[PDB]
Amino acid sequence: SSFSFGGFTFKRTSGSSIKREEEVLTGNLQTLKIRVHEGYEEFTMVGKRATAILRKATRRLVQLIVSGKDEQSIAEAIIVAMVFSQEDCMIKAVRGDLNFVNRANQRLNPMHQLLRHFQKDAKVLFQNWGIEHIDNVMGMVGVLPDMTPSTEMSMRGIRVSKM
Ligand SMILES: CN1CN([C@@H]2O[C@H](COP(=O)(O)OP(=O)(O)OP(=O)(O)O)[C@@H](O)[C@H]2O)c2nc(N)[nH]c(=O)c21
Ligand SMILES: O=C1c2ccc(S(=O)(=O)O)cc2C(=O)c2ccc(S(=O)(=O)O)cc21
Ligand SMILES: O=C1c2ccc(S(=O)(=O)O)cc2C(=O)c2ccc(S(=O)(=O)O)cc21
Repeated sequence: SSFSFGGFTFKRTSGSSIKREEEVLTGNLQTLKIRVHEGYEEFTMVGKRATAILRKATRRLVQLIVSGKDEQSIAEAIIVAMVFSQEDCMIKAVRGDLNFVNRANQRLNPMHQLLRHFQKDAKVLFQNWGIEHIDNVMGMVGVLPDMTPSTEMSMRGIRVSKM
């Protein structure tokens, strides 16, 4: 399967899923209804400024390896992937209310609301995702919550690759 989300063409390379409508609670205890894809899947994300390779289990990002033009372009893809993954820590990183009433937001489903929320500011999302020690595996660097490259540590599951 092939589809678009957040400016990225996703192509499924492995795995399969069944979709199911589900409720989640934000960090502000707001209920959002999202369509959850159940099953382990692997995708290539093709964007105009970044490309990535995404592994996900149900509502869990397992791994993201991102290549791109620069910090912003690569963060853009990291944010898209984190939202797409539908992980609870991404949803718990929403600390205030999401506005479904105002006219400019009527086009947006909860998934696109979340995306927009993290595009405006990814700080809380990145801080609360979690961190891990990494290996010196080559071409690949870790990236810290402030998007600084690291050879020791990285946001959980996330690697930045050289072009
Ligand atoms: C989390 N997602 C989302 N997604 C696909 O990404 C596209 C983006 O749409 P979406 O806004 O998440 O949901 P969608 O089903 O289209 O609309 P809605 O739920 O508002 O009725 C859709 O084609 C959707 O099927 C996915 N596709 C696969 N294969 N696996 C997944 O985990 C996911
Ligand atoms: O808070 C929401 C809301 C929450 C979740 C979804 S859903 O995720 O599309 O099911 C959708 C919505 C809404 O569409 C909506 C419309 C009107 C109000 S109200 O004016 O605060 O009563 C709240 C909301
Ligand atoms: O094997 C790779 C490698 C393979 C594929 C890509 S890709 O272009 O992103 O697919 C990228 C890469 C790399 O960026 C890279 C960097 C450094 C080494 S090293 O000389 O063994 O240190 C190997 C590699």
